[PDB]
Amino acid sequence: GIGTGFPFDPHYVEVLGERMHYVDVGPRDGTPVLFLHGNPTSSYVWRNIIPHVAPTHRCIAPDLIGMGKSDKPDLGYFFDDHVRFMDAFIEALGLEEVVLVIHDWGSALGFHWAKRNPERVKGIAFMEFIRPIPTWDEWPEFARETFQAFRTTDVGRKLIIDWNVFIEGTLPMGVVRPLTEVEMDHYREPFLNPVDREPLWRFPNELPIAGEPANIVALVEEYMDWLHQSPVPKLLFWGTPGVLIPPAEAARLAKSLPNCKAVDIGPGLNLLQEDNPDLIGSEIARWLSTLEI
Ligand SMILES: [Cl-]
Repeated sequence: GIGTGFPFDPHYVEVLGERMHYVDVGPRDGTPVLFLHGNPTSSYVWRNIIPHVAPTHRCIAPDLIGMGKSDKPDLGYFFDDHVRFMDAFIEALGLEEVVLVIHDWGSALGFHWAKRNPERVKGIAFMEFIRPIPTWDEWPEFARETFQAFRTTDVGRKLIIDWNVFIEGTLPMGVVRPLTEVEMDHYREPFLNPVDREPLWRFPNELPIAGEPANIVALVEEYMDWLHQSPVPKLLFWGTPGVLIPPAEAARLAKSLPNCKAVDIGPGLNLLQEDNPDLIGSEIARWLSTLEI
């Protein structure tokens, strides 16, 4: 069934003094499609989606700094750090116009970049994306107590850094179907050493929940306001019950956002790519054929 391999030849580019790894496949010409993963994944999360798009479009899938095969500088790994590295990655590859395919923290990066570079975005496909979570009641009940505990320097660092709970617990709890041992080993590989787990803990502490942190909430509100008035073509994938995006929120956005098509992938939590990669990939390819790219 769902592929477990990661066949892609490694590419690296140096930005801000550090190497970022990326997948780069597909034809060399045309408008490239840039795939941005989130927490606690890597370009591995796109492995079964890219092959539907790569016949006809260049596919670029970087690993965020400190994640995947990318370098591990001694950083706080705040969202702001990821913004600087991704801004530099995009420019270092000489990308001009792009289509974005974005998920989780990759979607905050993608939307924030699109807001600041709107002339260069030809379309955005997005799923299980960062939006303001106004209260803890709007976080899924099944995941509420653990995410509240993650957002502390005592229990949260014990769980995420020392016990590897984000990889061993939260990740499988973000996929409806069972992950195999081989898939788990691909997700574990960047984080075998606890000293390398800072991004896994800082990311949930950056999530915009109940107004906190104020700076992230403001930045996310700004890109959501931009998205609501942007003519950019939009493709929204969602599942039931979801995690960041409940079905009601997907339906609300499908109506409120200009030029937006929405696609139900079936059962899904956070890593929709792991529950229905073939629908996501095939639908991205079909939608791309309708764009002026
Ligand atoms: Cl997170």
